[PDB]
Amino acid sequence: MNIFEMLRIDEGLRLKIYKDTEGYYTIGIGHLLTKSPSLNAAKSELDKAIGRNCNGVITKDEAEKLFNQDVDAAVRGILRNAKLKPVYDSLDAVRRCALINMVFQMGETGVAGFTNSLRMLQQGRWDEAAVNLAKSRWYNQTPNRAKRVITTFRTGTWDAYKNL
Repeated sequence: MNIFEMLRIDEGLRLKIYKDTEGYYTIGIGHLLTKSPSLNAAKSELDKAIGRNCNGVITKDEAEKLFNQDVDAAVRGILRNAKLKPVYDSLDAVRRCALINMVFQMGETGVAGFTNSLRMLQQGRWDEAAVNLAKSRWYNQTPNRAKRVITTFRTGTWDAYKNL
């Protein structure tokens, strides 16, 4: 299992604009297009992002290309971030994927706000951190996915996804 497979499980693949659980316009593998209500604003962002007139629809290849970009950008964002970098550096390879997953979903800034959990992860206090991470809107709003990520941080294995 790797970061791409992990996120492909959590986000799914959709080739037509769709709304995410928060109600935002998304396409492909969890690629947020805009927080704006306008489907039109969404279609424009899409064409801008693909470099073609997509008319709200894209090919598998295009979705995978966006995915590669988003993952790369998530990783680089963590590495550039003063709060995130030290945590990342302190984790094993599986747990690193779990932090990338959170960043992909909620952005650098949002994850950077998990001050207390970050601190626990850095100190390698797995169980404590799992319990703190669950006390979030994040967990309450998308509990199945959050549980998967949380279990990854707790155990350091891919058990949560080995099911899936």
